[PDB]
Amino acid sequence: PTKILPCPRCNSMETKFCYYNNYNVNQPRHFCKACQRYWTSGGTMRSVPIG
Amino acid sequence: PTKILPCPRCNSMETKFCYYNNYNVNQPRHFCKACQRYWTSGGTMRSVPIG
DNA sequence: TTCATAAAGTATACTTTATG
DNA sequence: AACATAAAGTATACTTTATG
Ligand SMILES: [Zn+2]
Ligand SMILES: [Zn+2]
Repeated sequence: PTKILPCPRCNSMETKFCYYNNYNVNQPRHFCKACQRYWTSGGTMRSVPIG
Repeated sequence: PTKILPCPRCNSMETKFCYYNNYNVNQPRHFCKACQRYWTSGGTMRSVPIG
Protein backbone atom coordinates (compact mmCIF):
# COMPACT_ATOMS: atom_id res chain seq x y z
CA PRO A 1 0.00 0.00 0.00
CA THR A 2 3.02 2.29 -0.48
CA LYS A 3 3.27 2.73 -4.28
CA ILE A 4 1.47 5.76 -5.73
CA LEU A 5 -1.13 4.82 -8.31
CA PRO A 6 -2.53 6.91 -11.18
CA CYS A 7 -6.20 7.80 -11.03
CA PRO A 8 -8.08 5.58 -13.50
CA ARG A 9 -10.68 8.33 -14.03
CA CYS A 10 -8.53 11.48 -14.66
CA ASN A 11 -4.97 10.00 -15.03
CA SER A 12 -3.42 12.21 -12.34
CA MET A 13 -0.61 10.98 -10.09
CA GLU A 14 -1.65 13.18 -7.16
CA THR A 15 -3.31 10.22 -5.45
CA LYS A 16 -3.16 8.64 -2.00
CA PHE A 17 -4.09 5.32 -0.46
CA CYS A 18 -6.83 5.87 2.13
CA TYR A 19 -8.09 2.56 3.57
CA TYR A 20 -8.88 -1.05 2.73
CA ASN A 21 -12.55 -1.10 1.76
CA ASN A 22 -14.85 -3.74 3.25
CA TYR A 23 -12.04 -4.98 5.55
CA ASN A 24 -10.42 -6.64 2.52
CA VAL A 25 -6.70 -6.37 1.79
CA ASN A 26 -7.63 -6.92 -1.88
CA GLN A 27 -9.70 -3.70 -1.95
CA PRO A 28 -7.16 -0.89 -1.39
CA ARG A 29 -9.19 2.29 -1.81
CA HIS A 30 -7.36 5.40 -3.07
CA PHE A 31 -8.27 9.06 -3.55
CA CYS A 32 -7.35 11.37 -6.43
CA LYS A 33 -6.92 14.90 -5.06
CA ALA A 34 -7.32 16.22 -8.62
CA CYS A 35 -10.78 14.74 -9.42
CA GLN A 36 -11.93 14.75 -5.76
CA ARG A 37 -13.06 11.14 -6.24
CA TYR A 38 -12.22 7.83 -4.58
CA TRP A 39 -11.58 4.58 -6.41
CA THR A 40 -10.95 0.99 -5.32
CA SER A 41 -7.84 -0.34 -7.03
CA GLY A 42 -8.57 -3.49 -9.01
CA GLY A 43 -12.32 -3.01 -8.63
CA THR A 44 -14.99 -1.61 -10.86
CA MET A 45 -15.81 2.10 -10.86
CA ARG A 46 -19.13 3.90 -11.25
CA SER A 47 -19.76 7.48 -12.35
CA VAL A 48 -19.71 9.48 -9.12
CA PRO A 49 -20.01 13.28 -8.77
CA ILE A 50 -16.64 15.00 -9.16
CA GLY A 51 -16.27 16.58 -5.72
CA PRO B 1 -11.65 10.93 30.23
CA THR B 2 -15.20 9.45 29.88
CA LYS B 3 -17.06 11.38 32.60
CA ILE B 4 -19.62 13.55 30.77
CA LEU B 5 -19.19 17.23 31.56
CA PRO B 6 -21.77 20.03 31.26
CA CYS B 7 -21.09 22.66 28.62
CA PRO B 8 -20.06 25.91 30.37
CA ARG B 9 -21.58 27.96 27.55
CA CYS B 10 -25.13 26.61 27.19
CA ASN B 11 -25.26 24.28 30.29
CA SER B 12 -26.22 21.19 28.23
CA MET B 13 -25.16 17.65 29.12
CA GLU B 14 -25.10 16.32 25.54
CA THR B 15 -21.32 16.77 25.43
CA LYS B 16 -18.40 14.58 24.46
CA PHE B 17 -14.67 14.44 25.12
CA CYS B 18 -12.80 14.78 21.83
CA TYR B 19 -9.04 15.24 22.27
CA TYR B 20 -6.27 16.83 24.30
CA ASN B 21 -5.61 20.29 22.89
CA ASN B 22 -1.96 21.14 22.17
CA TYR B 23 -0.87 17.58 23.05
CA ASN B 24 -1.43 18.62 26.67
CA VAL B 25 -3.22 16.26 29.06
CA ASN B 26 -4.25 19.33 31.06
CA GLN B 27 -6.35 20.65 28.14
CA PRO B 28 -9.07 18.02 27.62
CA ARG B 29 -11.17 19.52 24.84
CA HIS B 30 -14.86 18.63 24.76
CA PHE B 31 -17.68 19.32 22.31
CA CYS B 32 -21.22 20.37 23.17
CA LYS B 33 -23.59 18.77 20.66
CA ALA B 34 -26.33 21.14 21.83
CA CYS B 35 -24.75 24.55 21.18
CA GLN B 36 -22.29 23.03 18.63
CA ARG B 37 -19.17 24.60 20.23
CA TYR B 38 -15.89 23.15 21.51
CA TRP B 39 -14.38 24.04 24.86
CA THR B 40 -11.26 23.21 26.86
CA SER B 41 -12.31 22.07 30.31
CA GLY B 42 -10.50 24.18 32.87
CA GLY B 43 -9.28 26.59 30.20
CA THR B 44 -10.30 30.06 29.16
CA MET B 45 -13.29 30.39 26.84
CA ARG B 46 -13.85 33.05 24.19
CA SER B 47 -16.94 34.17 22.31
CA VAL B 48 -16.90 31.91 19.25
CA PRO B 49 -19.48 31.57 16.44
CA ILE B 50 -22.06 29.09 17.67
CA GLY B 51 -22.22 26.45 14.94
C1' DT C 1 8.15 38.98 17.20
C1' DT C 2 7.67 34.94 20.15
C1' DC C 3 4.81 31.67 22.69
C1' DA C 4 1.25 29.07 25.34
C1' DT C 5 -3.26 28.29 24.72
C1' DA C 6 -8.01 28.57 22.16
C1' DA C 7 -9.91 27.71 18.11
C1' DA C 8 -10.23 25.97 13.73
C1' DG C 9 -9.02 22.80 10.17
C1' DT C 10 -7.88 18.12 8.17
C1' DA C 11 -6.18 13.36 7.91
C1' DT C 12 -7.07 8.74 9.51
C1' DA C 13 -9.56 4.63 10.18
C1' DC C 14 -13.51 2.79 11.12
C1' DT C 15 -18.76 2.32 10.23
C1' DT C 16 -23.18 2.91 7.35
C1' DT C 17 -25.39 3.06 3.31
C1' DA C 18 -25.85 2.33 -1.81
C1' DT C 19 -25.52 -0.42 -5.88
C1' DG C 20 -26.31 -4.14 -9.07
C1' DA D 1 -34.20 -11.35 -1.80
C1' DA D 2 -29.58 -11.05 -0.86
C1' DC D 3 -24.61 -10.48 -0.84
C1' DA D 4 -20.13 -8.88 -2.13
C1' DT D 5 -18.38 -4.71 -3.40
C1' DA D 6 -18.54 0.64 -4.40
C1' DA D 7 -19.51 4.49 -2.32
C1' DA D 8 -20.50 7.45 1.21
C1' DG D 9 -20.36 8.84 5.92
C1' DT D 10 -18.27 9.75 10.51
C1' DA D 11 -16.16 9.20 15.14
C1' DT D 12 -11.47 9.63 16.28
C1' DA D 13 -7.06 11.56 16.40
C1' DC D 14 -3.95 14.62 14.73
C1' DT D 15 -2.17 19.30 12.58
C1' DT D 16 -2.51 24.38 11.63
C1' DT D 17 -4.10 28.65 12.48
C1' DA D 18 -5.84 32.46 15.63
C1' DT D 19 -5.57 34.90 19.80
C1' DG D 20 -3.83 37.77 23.57
ZN1 LIG E 1 -8.42 11.51 -10.23
ZN1 LIG F 1 -23.28 24.02 24.92
